[PDB]
Amino acid sequence: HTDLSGKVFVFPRESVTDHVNLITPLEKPLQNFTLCFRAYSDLSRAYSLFSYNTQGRDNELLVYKERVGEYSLYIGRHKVTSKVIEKFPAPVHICVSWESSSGIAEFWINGTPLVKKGLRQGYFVEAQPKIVLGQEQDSYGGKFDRSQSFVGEIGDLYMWDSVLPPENILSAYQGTPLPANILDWQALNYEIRGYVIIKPLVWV
Amino acid sequence: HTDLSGKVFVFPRESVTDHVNLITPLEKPLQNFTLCFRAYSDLSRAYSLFSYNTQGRDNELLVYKERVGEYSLYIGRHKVTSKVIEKFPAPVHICVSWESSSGIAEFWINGTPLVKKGLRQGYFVEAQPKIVLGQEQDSYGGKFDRSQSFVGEIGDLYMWDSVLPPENILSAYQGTPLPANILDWQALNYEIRGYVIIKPLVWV
Amino acid sequence: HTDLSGKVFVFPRESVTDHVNLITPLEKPLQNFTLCFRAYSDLSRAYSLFSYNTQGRDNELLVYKERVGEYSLYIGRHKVTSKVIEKFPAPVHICVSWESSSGIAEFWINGTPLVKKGLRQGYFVEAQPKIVLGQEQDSYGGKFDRSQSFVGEIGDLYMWDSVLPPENILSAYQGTPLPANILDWQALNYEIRGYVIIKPLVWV
Amino acid sequence: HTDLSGKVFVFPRESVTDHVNLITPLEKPLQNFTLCFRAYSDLSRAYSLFSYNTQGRDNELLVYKERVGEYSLYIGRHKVTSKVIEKFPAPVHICVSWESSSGIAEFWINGTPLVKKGLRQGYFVEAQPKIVLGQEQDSYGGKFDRSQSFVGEIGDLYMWDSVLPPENILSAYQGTPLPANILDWQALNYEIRGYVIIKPLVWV
Amino acid sequence: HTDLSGKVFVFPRESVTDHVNLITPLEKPLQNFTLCFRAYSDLSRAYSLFSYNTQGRDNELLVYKERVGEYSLYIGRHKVTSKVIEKFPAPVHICVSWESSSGIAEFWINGTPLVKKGLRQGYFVEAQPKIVLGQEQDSYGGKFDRSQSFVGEIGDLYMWDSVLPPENILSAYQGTPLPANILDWQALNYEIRGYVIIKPLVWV
Ligand SMILES: *[C@@H]1O[C@H](CO)[C@@H](O)[C@H](O)[C@H]1NC(C)=O
Ligand SMILES: *[C@@H]1O[C@H](CO)[C@@H](O)[C@H](O)[C@H]1NC(C)=O
Ligand SMILES: *[C@@H]1O[C@H](CO)[C@@H](O)[C@H](O)[C@H]1NC(C)=O
Ligand SMILES: *[C@@H]1O[C@H](CO)[C@@H](O)[C@H](O)[C@H]1NC(C)=O
Ligand SMILES: *[C@@H]1O[C@H](CO)[C@@H](O)[C@H](O)[C@H]1NC(C)=O
Ligand SMILES: CC(=O)N1CCC[C@H]1C(=O)O
Ligand SMILES: CC(=O)N1CCC[C@H]1C(=O)O
Ligand SMILES: CC(=O)N1CCC[C@H]1C(=O)O
Ligand SMILES: CC(=O)N1CCC[C@H]1C(=O)O
Ligand SMILES: CC(=O)N1CCC[C@H]1C(=O)O
Ligand SMILES: [Ca+2]
Ligand SMILES: [Ca+2]
Ligand SMILES: [Ca+2]
Ligand SMILES: [Ca+2]
Ligand SMILES: [Ca+2]
Ligand SMILES: [Ca+2]
Ligand SMILES: [Ca+2]
Ligand SMILES: [Ca+2]
Ligand SMILES: [Ca+2]
Ligand SMILES: [Ca+2]
Repeated sequence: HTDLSGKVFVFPRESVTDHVNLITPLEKPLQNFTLCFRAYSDLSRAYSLFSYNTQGRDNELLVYKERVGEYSLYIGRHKVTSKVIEKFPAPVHICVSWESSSGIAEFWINGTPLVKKGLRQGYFVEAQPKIVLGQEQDSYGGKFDRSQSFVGEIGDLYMWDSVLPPENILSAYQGTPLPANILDWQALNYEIRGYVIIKPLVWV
Repeated sequence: HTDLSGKVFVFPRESVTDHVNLITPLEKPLQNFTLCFRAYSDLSRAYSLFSYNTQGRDNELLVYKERVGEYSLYIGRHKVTSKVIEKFPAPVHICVSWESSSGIAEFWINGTPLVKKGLRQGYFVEAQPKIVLGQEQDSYGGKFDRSQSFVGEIGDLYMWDSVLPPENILSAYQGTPLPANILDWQALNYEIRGYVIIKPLVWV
Repeated sequence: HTDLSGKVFVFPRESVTDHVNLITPLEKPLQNFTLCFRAYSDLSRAYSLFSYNTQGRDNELLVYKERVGEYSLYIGRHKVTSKVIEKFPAPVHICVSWESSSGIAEFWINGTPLVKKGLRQGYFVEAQPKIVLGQEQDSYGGKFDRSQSFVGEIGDLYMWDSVLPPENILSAYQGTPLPANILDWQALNYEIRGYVIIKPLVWV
Repeated sequence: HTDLSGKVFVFPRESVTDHVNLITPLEKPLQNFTLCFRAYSDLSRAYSLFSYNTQGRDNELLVYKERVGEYSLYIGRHKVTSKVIEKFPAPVHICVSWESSSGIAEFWINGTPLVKKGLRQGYFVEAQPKIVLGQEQDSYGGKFDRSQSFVGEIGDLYMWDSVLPPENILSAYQGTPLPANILDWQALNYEIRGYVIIKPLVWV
Repeated sequence: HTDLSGKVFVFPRESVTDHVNLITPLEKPLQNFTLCFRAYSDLSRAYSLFSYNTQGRDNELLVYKERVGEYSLYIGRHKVTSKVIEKFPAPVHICVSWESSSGIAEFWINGTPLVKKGLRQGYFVEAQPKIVLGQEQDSYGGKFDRSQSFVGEIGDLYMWDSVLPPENILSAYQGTPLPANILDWQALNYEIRGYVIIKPLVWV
C-alpha cells in the first residue's frame, strides 16, 4: 500500500482505457458507508466519480456527475440526485454517506449539506467489489464508456464503513480526516492502467 | 406529543404516499394566525409546503411554492402571491400571517418582509382541519397529487392564533420563537405515513 | 389631518376601485416642486406612483413606472424617463424635483441621483389638483385603469414647493425629511376609497 | 472666461440643435494631447462625447461611444476602439491621450487603463477647430445628427497639449487635475446654443 | 540584450505584418519547459499568444487563445485545452509548463492552477526555433494570418528549461520571477518588425 498524502491521480485525457483499480479487503456487505474525495475537472459532459460494481450487479455503488451542480448516488442500481450552487470549473470536495436503516443519502459539497434523499432502505450493498476511478463500469471490472470517463484530478479519497457525523465531514474537508477502514489515501492499494499520472496536489 | 427540537422531517423521495399528519385540538374558527417553519428542497416544480383542509373545503389554508422566488397563500380557496429574491437551492425560513379584519397576508422570508397582499377580509378559516405536510390535499385528509408533493426537509414549525409582530418573527427566524398555541415543534402531535424519516437538522 | 409616521398605505390587490385621495390647499400654480416617498411593489407591469390631474388636464403631474429600472415624470402631458440599476423586488425611496425656469427634472433613487432630464421649461403646473395614490387618473378625480393600478405599499410621502438640494434629499432618504409645505406624511389629509389598509412600515 | 468648478453642462433632451461650443486660444496643430472629462448619460444608442472638426475635415478628433463598454477615438477620420467592463447607467471619468510619434492612443476609464491602440502615426491633428459638446459635427461647426446627440451631463473637462502620465491621470480622476492649456474647466470660454443648462455636479 | 522591466510590447492594430521575433541560443531539444507572460487584449476572436515553429514543423510549441476562458497548448501539433473563470476584458498572467516524461501540461492563470492535461509523453520539442509574438506562424518565421494576430500588450515574458514549482510560478505572478535561461524579459534579445511600440507597463 502507498501513502498518497499531498498527491493526486491525474487522468490527463479522454479515453475508454485509462483507469485506477482500488483494492479493499472488503468481504462483508455494507449497511453504512461514507465516501469523501476531492476532484478537479473542466468537463461539462457527464462523468463518473467513483464506480463500485459486484459480480452480476451494475451500479452497485456509483457516484456520478450528470451536469454542473447535480450529484447522483446509485445504490443497487437505484438512484438519487441532489443539487448545489457551484462555480465552473472549480475544485470540489465531495462527501456522500448512506445509511441502510433509513435509506438516507447525504451529499456534502465543500462542507455544505445538500438536501437529503432516500433510497434502498433495508438493503445491503454487496461485497467483493471492483472499484474504479477514471471510468464507469458496466461489467465486473470493465465495459467502460469514454463518454462517462473522468478527465481531471482526484485526491484525498477515503471510505469508511460508517455514517460520518457533520464534525467528521468538516474535518475531512479541512484536511484532518479520520482514518478510514475501507479505503484510505495514506495507505491505498491501487493499480494504474493506461495513462494515469501521480502528481502533487497544487489546487488545495 | 414529541419534542422535535434540533430535528427535521425528511421527505426523501417523490411520491403520492409519503406524508405527515399534524394534530391540533382546533375547534374554533380562526380569525388570525401566524405560521413559521424552515424548509430545504431542491425541487424546481411547484409544491405544497403546508396543506390545511376542512370538511367540504379544499385549500382552506394552503402555503404553496409556485416556482423559485414566488410564495402563495390560499385562504378559503382564494389566493395571493408575493415575490422574493432567493438563491436556489437554499434553505429558507418562511413565516406567513393573515388577519381576517383587514384581509392582510404577510410573508417573511429569511427574516425579510415581502410585499403585503390582501384576501378574504371578514372571513373565518374553518375549524376541525386535517393538516398535512408532504402532500397537497384535495379532499378531507387525502386525494394527493405526486406533482405537488414536497421532497426535502422541514423543521422548526410553529403556528400561533395571532399575527406576530416583526420582533417575534425575527425571534422565530433566529431560533428562539415565542410559545405557539396551535402547533409547536417542541410539543408536536403527528403521524408519519409512508416514507418520512426524522433526522437531525444539519443545515441551519 | 393624521400623522402616518411609521405607517404605510397598503393597496393589497389589483383593482380599478382602490385608491387614496390626497388633499392639499394648493391654489397657486406650481413653478418648483420636490416629491419624495417610499414604495414597495412586486408588480412587473407598468404602474402609476403619483397621479395629479387638474380640471380638463390629464397627466398634469404624473410619476409613472413603465418597467423595472425606469422612472418617468410627466409635466403637462410631456414626459422624461431616467434609468437606474435596481433589484427586483425591492423597497425603494424615490424623490423627484422639477424647476420651471430650467425645465430640469431630477430623480433620486435610494439617495442616488439619476441623469437629469428637462421638459416644459417656462410652464407652470396647474393648481386645484386632484391627487391620487393607487390608480392613474384619466379625468379630474377618476377614469382609472386596472392595468395601471398600484399594488403594494407606499409610505413617507412629502411634497415641497421648492427644489430640494442633495443633502435635504438625503435627509429624507434617511427618514428625517425637512419641513414640507404641500404634502406632509406627519400631517396628511387623505381619503381612503375601496380596499386600502393602513399598516406599520416594516420594511424600512 | 468662466470658472465652472463644481458645475456641469446638462443636455436635457435629444435634439439636432442643443450644444456647447468650446473655444481654445491655443492655435496650433496637435502632435500630443490628453483630454479628460466626466460624463453621466443613460443613452443606450451611440453618441458623441467630444467633437473636434476643422475646415473641410470631418472627425479630425472625435471621442465617440458606440455602445455600452466601448469607447472610440477618431484621429483624422481613422478610428480605434477599446473595451471596458462598466455598469449601466453609471457616471464615468474618461481620459484619452494620443501621441503622434508612436500613434498610441490611451483610454483611461475611472482611473483604469484600457488596452492601448494605435493610429495615425506621424500625423498632426489640424489647428483651428470648432469644438462641440452635445452634438457630433459633420461640417465646420454644424451638420449635426439627432441620433448621435448626447443627452446627459458633462463636467470637469480639461485638455492638455501633452500626454499625461498615469499619476496625472489619477489626479484628474480624483478631482485635482494639473492646470490645462488647451481647455480648462476653471477658465473655460464656451458658448451655449439651444437648450443646455448649467447645474451643480451632484453625482461625483 | 535589453532589460524590459516595467515595459510592454504594444501591438496596436490588427495586421498580418506586425510582430516581434524573440531570439534564444537554444540548440538542444526541450524535454521540459515553463513559459510565463502577462497579456492585455480586448479581442474576442481567437489569437495566438506565443508561436514557436521549427524548420519543417508548424505549431511545434504554440500557446493559443480560442475564446474567452479557454487556453490551449500545442506541442508538436497535438493540442490540449483547459478552462478558467475570467473577466473580459482583463489583464492576465499566464504560465504554462510541460514535462515530456509524463506528458503533463500545467496552465496557471493569475496564479491559480487549471486542470492538468497530458500530451506528447516522451516527445522532444524541436530545437532551433523561430519564436514570434504578435502573429501565428504557419512557416519557419512567417505565413501569418490576420485573423489569428494578437492585438494588445504583452510583457514580463520568461521561459525556463525546467518545470517550475508553484512557489516559483507565484513569484513570477507577483513580480519577482526567477532568472530564466531560455527567454528573460530582463535580458531580452528581440527584433521588432512592423508596427510594434515599446511602452511602460501601466496596467500592473
Ligand atoms: C449506521 O449508522 C448510524 C448513524 O451513525 C448508526 O446510528 C448505526 O449504529 C450504524 N449501524 C451500523 C450497523 O453500524
Ligand atoms: C384577531 O385580530 C384582531 C385585530 O387585531 C383582534 O381584534 C381580534 O380580537 C383577533 N381575534 C381573536 C379571536 O383573537
Ligand atoms: C422657483 O425656483 C426659482 C429658482 O430657484 C426661483 O427663482 C423662483 O422664485 C421659484 N419660484 C417660486 C418660489 O414660486
Ligand atoms: C510629444 O509627447 C511627449 C510629451 O507629451 C514628448 O516626449 C514629445 O517631445 C512631445 N512632442 C511635442 C511636439 O511636444
Ligand atoms: C525534465 O524534468 C525532470 C524532472 O524530474 C528531470 O528528471 C529531467 O532530467 C528533466 N530533463 C532535463 C533535460 O533536464
Ligand atoms: C445506465 C445507468 O443507469 N447509468 C447511471 C449513470 C451511468 C449509467 C451507466 O451505468 O452507464
Ligand atoms: C387548484 C388550485 O387552486 N390549487 C392551489 C395550488 C394547488 C392547487 C390544488 O389545490 O391542487
Ligand atoms: C396616455 C399616456 O400618455 N399615459 C402616460 C402614462 C399613463 C398613460 C395614461 O394617461 O393612461
Ligand atoms: C461617419 C463616421 O465615420 N462617424 C464616426 C462616428 C460618427 C460618424 C459620423 O461622423 O457621423
Ligand atoms: C491549423 C492549426 O492546427 N492551428 C492551431 C491553432 C492555430 C491554427 C494554425 O496553425 O493556424
Ligand atoms: Ca454502469
Ligand atoms: Ca456505463
Ligand atoms: Ca387542494
Ligand atoms: Ca391538489
Ligand atoms: Ca392619465
Ligand atoms: Ca390612464
Ligand atoms: Ca462627423
Ligand atoms: Ca455625423
Ligand atoms: Ca501555425
Ligand atoms: Ca495559422
